[PDB]
Amino acid sequence: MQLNPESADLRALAKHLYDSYIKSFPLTKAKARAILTGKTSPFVIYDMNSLMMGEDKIKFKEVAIRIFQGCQFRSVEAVQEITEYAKSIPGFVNLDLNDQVTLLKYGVHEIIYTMLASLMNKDGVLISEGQGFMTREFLKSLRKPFGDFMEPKFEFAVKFNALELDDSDLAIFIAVIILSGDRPGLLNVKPIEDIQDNLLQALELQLKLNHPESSQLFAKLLQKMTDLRQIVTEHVQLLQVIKKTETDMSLHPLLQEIYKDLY
Ligand SMILES: CN(CCOc1ccc(C[C@@H]2SC(=O)NC2=O)cc1)c1ccccn1
Repeated sequence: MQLNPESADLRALAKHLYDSYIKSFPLTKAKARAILTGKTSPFVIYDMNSLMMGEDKIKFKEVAIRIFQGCQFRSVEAVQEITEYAKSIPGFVNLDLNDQVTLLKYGVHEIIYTMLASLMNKDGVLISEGQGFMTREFLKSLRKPFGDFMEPKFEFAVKFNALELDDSDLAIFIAVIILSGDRPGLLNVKPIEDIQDNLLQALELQLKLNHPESSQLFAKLLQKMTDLRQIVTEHVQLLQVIKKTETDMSLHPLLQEIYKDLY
């Protein structure tokens, strides 16, 4: 490894993505872990009683449905943030507009679960920008099939968080996921692939500098890119079950359009 014009540009790219990341996302991993460890306080929701008291304290029908709808609305909101961030990725807006919409379409959920890991520990998940904390066991206490909803996410998060990536690692990682040339229905694959190769170089450089304690981190991360897709995959199958069983759930129409091409 050498300090040359190429690597200097890669460092500039990483710094740029990090700045955009900080501006695009309200709650960083750095601020999130501090809260999760008290170094800073959220209303903890751990049972039905604290759930009701909490809906009345934190500034945000049947309980399971309310919660599930809360996740949908948070999700739609996140799509907005992810989109704003994607536009700051060098080259992204110069792509054919349809490919931009396609990339985001097949990428937002992978990123959503990536970033949700930052807000999780083994006990639960931060909600409403850190105003609240909903416990893992409370989510499992929700009636079938909603009690199985979040558990794959927690399991992924616990493994992912062991990698101990920080926000400047995640800033590049999320860009790499977005610029996947293998999404269905892309018009111009090569320019997309060119940008990702560049992002992947920046990412490898970043991990080497930022994590001197591990030479396996880059390969472990590329492996996680696949776990993510499986989680989306597994999540849509569970969505069909919710449909072919319970008619009292109205799925947000924006998400509907995304899930159309995910079946
Ligand atoms: C558990 N939390 C935190 C958010 O946790 C999430 C879990 C899953 C998603 C994916 C959504 S849900 C769906 O089916 N399709 C999507 O895009 C998005 C967020 C909340 C948040 C608000 C109210 C109640 N609880």
